[PDB]
Amino acid sequence: PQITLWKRPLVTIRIGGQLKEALLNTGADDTVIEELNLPGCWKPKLIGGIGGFIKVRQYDQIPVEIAGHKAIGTVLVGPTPVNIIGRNLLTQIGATLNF
Amino acid sequence: PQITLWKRPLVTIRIGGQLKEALLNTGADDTVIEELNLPGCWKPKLIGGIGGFIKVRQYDQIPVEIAGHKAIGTVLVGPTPVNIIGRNLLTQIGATLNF
Ligand SMILES: CCCC[C@H](CC(=O)[C@H](CCCC)NC(=O)[C@@H](NC(=O)[C@@H](NC(C)=O)[C@@H](C)O)[C@@H](C)CC)C(=O)N[C@@H](CCC(N)=O)C(=O)N[C@@H](CCCNC(=N)N)C(N)=O
Repeated sequence: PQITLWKRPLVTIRIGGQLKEALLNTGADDTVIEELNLPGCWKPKLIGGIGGFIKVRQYDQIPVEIAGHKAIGTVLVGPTPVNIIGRNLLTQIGATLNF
Repeated sequence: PQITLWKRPLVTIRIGGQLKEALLNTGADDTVIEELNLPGCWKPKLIGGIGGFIKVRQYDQIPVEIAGHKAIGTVLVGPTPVNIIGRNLLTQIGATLNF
């Protein structure tokens, strides 16, 4: 679809067998999801931005569907206000910025 | 232009008659630039990111040229790790996300 930027670009995703809303975020290298008990081997990571850093659990090769488009990759799990879909998954769905 | 997301969507902007590099950021409500000089009064504001909240200077109705495209809007100045063009100016240049 085409997603305008008048409001936050929130879409539905499916991850770990749960449906969630997430922000399509061209300013995020990685994908960060709210606290969720995903199965799998996870390892520690710190990620940063405005305000500093938070500790997250990194999971690899996690299947994620974004608005009906399948992706598979790394998801970081931690205490975020908004689920964030980053470029690692946005490229897999062929998302572009256009103007 | 159409911009893919294999690399960070960094572009050159012109602001207060000087050139800066910044990230086209659909995950940002607002436009935030590292410490730099702009004319006019500013208002103190707080904004939030992944790591917490920072204090910024809010400048209104600032002309900014983004990849050749003219916008006139609010620019926040403060200790962001990456200069970011957020939705307040992306909507002005008619940017959308597409997949
Ligand atoms: C969880 C909040 C949304 C997330 C985005 C993330 C973002 O824009 C930044 C942009 C680059 C760094 C400055 N990206 C990030 O912070 C991401 N960082 C990165 O991609 C990289 N790290 C760094 C240091 O660049 C890699 C190397 O890890 C991080 C999510 C890990 C993948 C962000 O910080 N948005 C802010 C930007 C500032 C702004 N004012 O626009 C925002 O919209 N803030 C709202 C928050 C509203 C919350 N309040 C509420 N809803 N009631 C606001 N107006 O303050």
